[PDB]
Amino acid sequence: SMQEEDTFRELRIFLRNVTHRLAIDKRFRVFTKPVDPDEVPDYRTVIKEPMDLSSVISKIDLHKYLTVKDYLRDIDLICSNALEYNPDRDPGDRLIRHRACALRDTAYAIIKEELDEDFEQLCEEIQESR
Ligand SMILES: COCCN1C(=O)N[C@@](CCO)(Cc2ccc(F)cc2)C1=O
Repeated sequence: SMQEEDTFRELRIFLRNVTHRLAIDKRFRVFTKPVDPDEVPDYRTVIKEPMDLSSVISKIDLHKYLTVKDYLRDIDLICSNALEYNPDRDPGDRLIRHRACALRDTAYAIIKEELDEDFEQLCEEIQESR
């Protein structure tokens, strides 16, 4: 229905706002663009499913996310890709892992504080019905 399409547009507007707040945070600058194959050719071979905040904005605009649960899976992937590719005892690696964990924790805390559980439940029920 038109009503359900309005509900999904509402969800996309909220997801664009959360993603913009993460992308302007100086800590998360490394997560704002895909890894440049020139600089890191080792990456696309170690990392099977690359994800960054620019690509998240792309997935929202293409209607790939119908639930907050769907969105958070891609946040979790940004974080899990950084921890798996930078596991070394080495300050540079420790710094990116701390920032990746802070990105994940921030996104979960915004959604916990701001979004009503009944709105997510609604978005899920429309998804399941299709
Ligand atoms: C927006 O769509 C979901 C409906 N909704 C919520 O889930 N929490 C609030 C308030 C509780 O009523 C607040 C809020 C407003 C705008 C948002 F983008 C996000 C959250 C709300 O208005």
